[PDB]
Amino acid sequence: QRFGDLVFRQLAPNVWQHTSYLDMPGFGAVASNGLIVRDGGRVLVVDTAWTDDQTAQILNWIKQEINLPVALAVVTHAHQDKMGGMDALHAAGIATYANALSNQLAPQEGMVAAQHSLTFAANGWVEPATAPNFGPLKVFYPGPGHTSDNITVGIDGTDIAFGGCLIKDSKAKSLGNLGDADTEHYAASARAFGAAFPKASMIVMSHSAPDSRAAITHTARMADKLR
Repeated sequence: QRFGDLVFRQLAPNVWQHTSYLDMPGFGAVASNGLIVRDGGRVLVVDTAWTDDQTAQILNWIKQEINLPVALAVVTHAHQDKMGGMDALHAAGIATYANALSNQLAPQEGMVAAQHSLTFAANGWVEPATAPNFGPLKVFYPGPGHTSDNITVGIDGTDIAFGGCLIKDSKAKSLGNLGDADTEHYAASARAFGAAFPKASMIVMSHSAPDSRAAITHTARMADKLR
């Protein structure tokens, strides 16, 4: 339609969460979150919706609500929830980025790859040459947890960090879908995320409402029971 079926919640003066819902037989209405970030006179987008239509809606909300050009998007992992609307971005002329491993996994997940691949220093930090002018966006790769390619981003100046599918809600009873999980490293990855963004007080979840640092702690402890 025109942004009418996605939820957009203000999370900081310059940050908003986009939530869209899957409509697929055999599935419930499943929420997926990404972020929208105003960085001065430009917007940056973390993730897409399930479909191009939902993703197009996000662009419209930006256009109506913010009215600043959309400079880039990053996708945090390869699956329908975050990568589904890739082509909506390219159709719009938006430069997209993903972990190299993600772009390579996109086809086997039935998704279109981002235009550009991110490579990471052994630090776990993205190579500034592969992610030019990301501004406040700070991109960390903790290693394999929930999936092999899961990346996470921090938002400078807000004390918000986005954990992807990595961090589950502090009320989570399980780690969920351990199909692409890495049994051995999942606890260390979770904790490395926490050290990576030591100041962030709000942890945006992939599916649920934003949480505190306790979710990080909860996750790691659940993953200790994997080994």
